[PDB]
Amino acid sequence: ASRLYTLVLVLQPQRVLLGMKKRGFGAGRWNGFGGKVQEGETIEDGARRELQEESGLTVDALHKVGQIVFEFVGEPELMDVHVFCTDSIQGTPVESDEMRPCWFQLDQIPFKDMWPDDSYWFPLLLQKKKFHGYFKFQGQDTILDYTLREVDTV
Ligand SMILES: CCc1c(NC2CC2)nc(N)nc1N1CCN(C)CC1
Repeated sequence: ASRLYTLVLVLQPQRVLLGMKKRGFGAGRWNGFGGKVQEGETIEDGARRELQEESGLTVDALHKVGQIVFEFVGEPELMDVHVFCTDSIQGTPVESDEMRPCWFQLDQIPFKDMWPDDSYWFPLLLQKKKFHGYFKFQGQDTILDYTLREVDTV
């Protein structure tokens, strides 16, 4: 089967907010904010909760921009990551136990220090296109297979 995750990108006209993950899965890489969706909350509410937990930020509106499915070799559950974007945020981002936030100019996104799949689908995010992606990983650095397409409905 698969398990629901969220990822939130705060994308403003000339900059994008990322967080350096300080512990847990994916520590040492910049990423959007998010995590597992809990029983009893919608996917979008889980995305808002994780954004607040990791950054302190709240948002007026979250927009669905993508879905990415991950297979990790030897792991039974696929990860079904629902990706959201927003321009307007409420608050100034602050460091949490999990994330250290930082703004990046759109031509200085730190892909070499992000999950490798981001290099593939982040351009579509920046181009405001909706997308469906699938990435097969062995370990945390090697993409074995992938698919990526633009979609009309996320
Ligand atoms: C570990 C899955 C993953 C990812 N690809 C990994 C397969 C290589 N790439 C990005 N940008 N985020 C990812 N997660 C989504 C949910 N987050 C909250 C945590 C991290």
